[PDB]
Amino acid sequence: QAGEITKYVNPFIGTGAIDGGLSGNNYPGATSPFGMIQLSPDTSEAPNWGDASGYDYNRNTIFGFSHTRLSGTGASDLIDITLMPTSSGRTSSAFTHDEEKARPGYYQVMLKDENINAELTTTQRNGIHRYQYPAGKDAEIILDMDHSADKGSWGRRIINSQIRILNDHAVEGYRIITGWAKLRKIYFYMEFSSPILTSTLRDGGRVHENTAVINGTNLHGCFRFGQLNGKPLTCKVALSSVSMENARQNMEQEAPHWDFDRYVAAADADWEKQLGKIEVKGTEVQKEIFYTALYHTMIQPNTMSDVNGEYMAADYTTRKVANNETHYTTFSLWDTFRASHPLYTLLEPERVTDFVKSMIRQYEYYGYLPIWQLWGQDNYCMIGNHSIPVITDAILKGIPGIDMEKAYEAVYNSSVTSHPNSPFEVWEKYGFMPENIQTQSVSITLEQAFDDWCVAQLAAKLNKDADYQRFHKRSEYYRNLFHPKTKFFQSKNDKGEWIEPFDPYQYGGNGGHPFTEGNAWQYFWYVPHNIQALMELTGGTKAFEQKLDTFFTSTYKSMNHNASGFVGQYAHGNEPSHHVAYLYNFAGQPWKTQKYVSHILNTLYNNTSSGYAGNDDCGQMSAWYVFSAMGFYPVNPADGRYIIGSPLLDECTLKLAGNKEFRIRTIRKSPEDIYIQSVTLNGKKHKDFFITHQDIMNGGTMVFKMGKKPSGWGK
Amino acid sequence: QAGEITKYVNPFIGTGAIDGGLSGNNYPGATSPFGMIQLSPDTSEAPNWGDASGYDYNRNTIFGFSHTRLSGTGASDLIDITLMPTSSGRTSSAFTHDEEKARPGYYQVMLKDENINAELTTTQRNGIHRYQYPAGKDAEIILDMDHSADKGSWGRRIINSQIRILNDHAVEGYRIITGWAKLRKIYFYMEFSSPILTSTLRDGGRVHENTAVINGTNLHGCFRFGQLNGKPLTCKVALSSVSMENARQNMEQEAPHWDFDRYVAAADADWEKQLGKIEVKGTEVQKEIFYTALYHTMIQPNTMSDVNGEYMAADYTTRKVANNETHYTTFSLWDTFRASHPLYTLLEPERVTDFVKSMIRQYEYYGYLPIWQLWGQDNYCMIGNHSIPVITDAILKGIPGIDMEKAYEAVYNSSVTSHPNSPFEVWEKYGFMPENIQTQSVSITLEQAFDDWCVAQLAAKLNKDADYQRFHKRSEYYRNLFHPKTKFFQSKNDKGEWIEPFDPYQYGGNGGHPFTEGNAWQYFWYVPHNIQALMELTGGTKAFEQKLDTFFTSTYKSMNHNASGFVGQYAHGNEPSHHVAYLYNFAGQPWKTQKYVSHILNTLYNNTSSGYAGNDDCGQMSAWYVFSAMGFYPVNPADGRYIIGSPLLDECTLKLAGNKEFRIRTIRKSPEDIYIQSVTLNGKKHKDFFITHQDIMNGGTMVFKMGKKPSGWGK
Ligand SMILES: [Ca+2]
Ligand SMILES: [Ca+2]
Repeated sequence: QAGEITKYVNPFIGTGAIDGGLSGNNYPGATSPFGMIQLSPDTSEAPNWGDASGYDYNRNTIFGFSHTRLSGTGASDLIDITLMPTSSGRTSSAFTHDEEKARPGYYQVMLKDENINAELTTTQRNGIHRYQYPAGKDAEIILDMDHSADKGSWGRRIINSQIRILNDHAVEGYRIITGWAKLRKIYFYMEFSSPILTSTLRDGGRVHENTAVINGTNLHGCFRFGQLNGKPLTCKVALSSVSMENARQNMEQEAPHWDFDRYVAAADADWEKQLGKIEVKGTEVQKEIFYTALYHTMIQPNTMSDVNGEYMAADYTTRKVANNETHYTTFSLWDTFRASHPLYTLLEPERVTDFVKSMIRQYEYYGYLPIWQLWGQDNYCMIGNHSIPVITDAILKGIPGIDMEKAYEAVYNSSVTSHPNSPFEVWEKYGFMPENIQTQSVSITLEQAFDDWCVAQLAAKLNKDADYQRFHKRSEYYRNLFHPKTKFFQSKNDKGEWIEPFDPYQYGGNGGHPFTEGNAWQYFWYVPHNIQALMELTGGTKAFEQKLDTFFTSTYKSMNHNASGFVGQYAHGNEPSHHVAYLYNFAGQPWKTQKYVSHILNTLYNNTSSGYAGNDDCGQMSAWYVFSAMGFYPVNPADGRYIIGSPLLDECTLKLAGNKEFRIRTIRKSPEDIYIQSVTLNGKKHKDFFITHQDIMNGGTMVFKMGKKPSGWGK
Repeated sequence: QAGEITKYVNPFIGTGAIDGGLSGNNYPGATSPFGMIQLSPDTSEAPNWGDASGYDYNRNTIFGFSHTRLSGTGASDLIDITLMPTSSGRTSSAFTHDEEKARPGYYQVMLKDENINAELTTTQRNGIHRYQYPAGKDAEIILDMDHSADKGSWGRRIINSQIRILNDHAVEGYRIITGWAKLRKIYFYMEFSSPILTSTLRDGGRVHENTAVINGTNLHGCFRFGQLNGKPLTCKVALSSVSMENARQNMEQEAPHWDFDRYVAAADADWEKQLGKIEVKGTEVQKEIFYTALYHTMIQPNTMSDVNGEYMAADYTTRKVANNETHYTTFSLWDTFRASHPLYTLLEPERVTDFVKSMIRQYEYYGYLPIWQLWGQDNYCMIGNHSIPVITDAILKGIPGIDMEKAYEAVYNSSVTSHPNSPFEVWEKYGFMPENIQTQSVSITLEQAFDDWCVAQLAAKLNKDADYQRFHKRSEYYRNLFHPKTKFFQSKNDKGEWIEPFDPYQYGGNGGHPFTEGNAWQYFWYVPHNIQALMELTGGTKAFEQKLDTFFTSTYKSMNHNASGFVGQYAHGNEPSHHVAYLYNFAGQPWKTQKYVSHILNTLYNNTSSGYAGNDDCGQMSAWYVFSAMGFYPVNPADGRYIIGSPLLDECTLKLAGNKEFRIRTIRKSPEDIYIQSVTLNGKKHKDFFITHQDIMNGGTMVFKMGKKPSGWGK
């Protein structure tokens, strides 16, 4: 049954916002799993934070089809190498959603101004286009090398670029550009299925007719093919971070032929194998939401090395991975360490080895592990050193092919070598970040303490007992900001005094406040490695339960743009809250976890363009759905335990390595049955409120008996 | 006799200006012939156009010793990797010229604030330092990665950089920076002869004590070695355009040992072999001026490829030359095609093969040959496509190892593929550049017509007869701007009308005027490939002679900063005039050439800091002296003829390939004997006013009979 699973993915979920609500910043264009190429229309001349992927569902004009982007980020970048079909040298066109389709590996739209049909597909490193022009009209392609994310942010400018016509069917070039990533070099090689008859190249006002090459900072091409009289024009475009030669080789290996439908079909088969890793059973809407979410987790991290292994490293030099390896980038770690990376350990252990290796390369050539990585380099966005949980998690779980001593070097040195937002001599001297020395101090203290717990766990695994003590002590530094009267984590200055005045509802931004894109209410819960300690500090399990109740019911509104989708003070759009609904289990009240998780799944996710309660954040919003719908969530994303919530779907099957399955099953009378009555794992009654990574990866079956009313299970 | 020739070089010639006069923009620090490293003190925090090499003789403060620069340019760039010795973390110091020495491959200065002695030398790709601290004082080195040319020009900013301490004796890093060259990557590897005891790294206000690495845009290091108590600190620094690994390898191969005096001695031996290629006899002052000029021609073009052959190409990718090859850059072509490159065909034919190959690489990866090349890429400074005369000249003269068909491809395509300041479809449609379509139109028309003559000559050599006609016709386009009433070359618009009003004294700049850094009086003479045509147009030899007389005696003053050193309207500081004193030969009055050449040599060159009548322009001012002092000059620098002037020196011997000499000899009673009475070449009386390249390269002897009064020779 071809398209059995892929037919459920709706790439328009998360591409817009309804009224003035919240968008995922997802894109509907074609891509391949963990690919280099995201071939998609831009509905803006210059993508910005409100439409960072390049597309907005509320818009009606397409300004070209570019080949790279981020999914669900709060800042725009990439947007490289932009083609537009036309008959009269035009650069934009109207379109309607009524004449537009999208599915895994495929996008189509009718461009209405000149009645030209556009279809897109991809391979791992190539974009394939097919354009159908009216019979009797001239066929032309415009290449725009200036089109990019907004040039008024990040000091973004094109340093240099080239367009070069090699023969009548081939064009190469490149651009070097600054932005959110400090410096990116994007090389291309392009071919046409019909010969170029005439052409024009320009750089701003400087125009050159039928000229084989141009160099500059504001380049544009127009290639004219004449009357095609019903033959569609097929275009192929390969990219590289290193060279035009590599891009050409990427095309020779992955995309040598000219059969468009064959490319489309392979892309669909590829997505069917990927999405097939979790087979689910539920309503038609739930399958659409679930498979679309699973898709969003699998469109990055992005392939960066070429088919010959070469890539631009973090010291801006050209290097090569081994034959069986792939260098990846796009690591939105402040979001993705929480759920996306745990999800990859279940579904993509072979890729996780390459992700870890890619992170370690930043250490090897830049001096510390990635904080937030984009086009092979760090941009320091957000806080923490959250490569560390990801590398730790992979090693403790036994993901194969990782050099452990080298990984520990990287992790250790990243934790003792001070760098922006990590003053480690301040850290160990005070036992916290003082707000007057390091801003975002309370968020950093909580998140960094968690990173240190991870280092400790890795030290213990390698019998490095002195290191263990050092990092274990550091992991307990959250205590130094716990205020004993108010029972919030609050900021202190270097004299050890509590900053006055303090309001736990007050949102901070990305500096000038002790919290990062949230308030003290939301950050209170961030001790994922020692919830028992946190419970004790709050005044015991009963006290901790009541504080959670206040958190989930208190509707006061002070503000920050990123935090949205509210259940009291709980904002599902920002990921400090994401683990919190699972904390009622720890308090002795699992039914409350089941209640709130079910509320969020049913109420804050949907199958319209709005889709999500905030930016998808490289699929972290989606990974939350994937996990929670299956019925468990990695509260501590480095301890290899998944905390039970409430399974949404009737059944899920995880297709694992190799010949193995983890089968999740439900006994229910209706969808109102959201409370767990009991759980069985491999025939034995299951008394804990978690399952382990080993429980899943061994293969087996887990059965949930559900009911309409709270049971008493784990109570 | 060690230092027989090197003792004559005075690196302070051209480093200053006296009253408000004119400087060469030369530098006194250490370098090697055609090297990668120019290790020299900067007397400014941020070098600008008034001190573009980094040093000014009128200054009394040193702000560090950097490792790269240009010699004699009108804009600053490079200035990379800056060390400063100190005992108390200081960044600047007073010095006096009384306690400062310099000679080929060596610089020394006493830094007076803390009484520290600095000595510098180089290899091809390494800089070697030796610092002597007072006994009883702490030894420290500051590394400054922000120090550069003025950041308010060219949009210059550091994109990213690194300092990284590898062990107690080794530091690596890099910087990526924009400027006059669009994008440069400079990687380094450094070692110390004593172990680092403590250290600090910072990025702006962010300071990290005893921390092994830092990344950012404004980086500074301080390394502390303790009390050395009389042991000098030796530092070694290698560079690369590609990687830290390559830089380290450059040090392993060229500079593995720790004997400073041995490095100094090899640098001096290397310079003695180079300067020894012309052995001269004259007064002590003339030998100082001559050998210093010869030195200035040999400090660039600069080595860019590492010892493994790797280099950054003009498409910003990493490539590799063959084993026996070297990739070079720093091609100040608008100046250097005139005399410097002709000089290299006599003295450096083996290097010229590599220069030509390096130029062709820009064509291969960027689409046309270099106009003005800097750190492996074009910056378009000035006008013309003046790689073309250089490549043409080398091929016609039979410089070996140049692929001629590939070279012709590069030359041809660079002459028909339009690009900035070369609208070739405008060129062939109008038979000139119309000022209202292309500015600097008269200068471009004259200089481009000369480039086209060169292409024609190359076409004829390869029996490409259609091409010959095309480019020969183009070479005659100077005629289309010759005004028949006024007898100047003047600007026209696209309707073919002469622009009114027109003043032949009025200087233009680099746009908005039809002349480039000069007036119509100075550009009038630029038809070096058809002086007979120019003579006819002026009204015959008598008329042409009289126009030259007016040019050399008319003292009116309107203005431009670059044009200076005046003999009437003749300005020796700018190179459009440079061939003009030799034109009296063509008019039938060689004594007048001999008079004016002798005046310029004796009056506009000197052995003080001012030194030259304008910027040295990568040794073009110096190459003029070298040629003219020997007694001939390449008026047409692609026809292989050297036009006779007046020999200044008693004797010169050119030491050629191999076992061959060209011996130039004079019969004279005193230095007042400046007029040529007769000339002998290989025993036969020499009736022409030129000698050929073959006459010189075959070896032989040329004798000038001189006298106090004009003779009648060639009259
Ligand atoms: Ca978010
Ligand atoms: Ca000049």
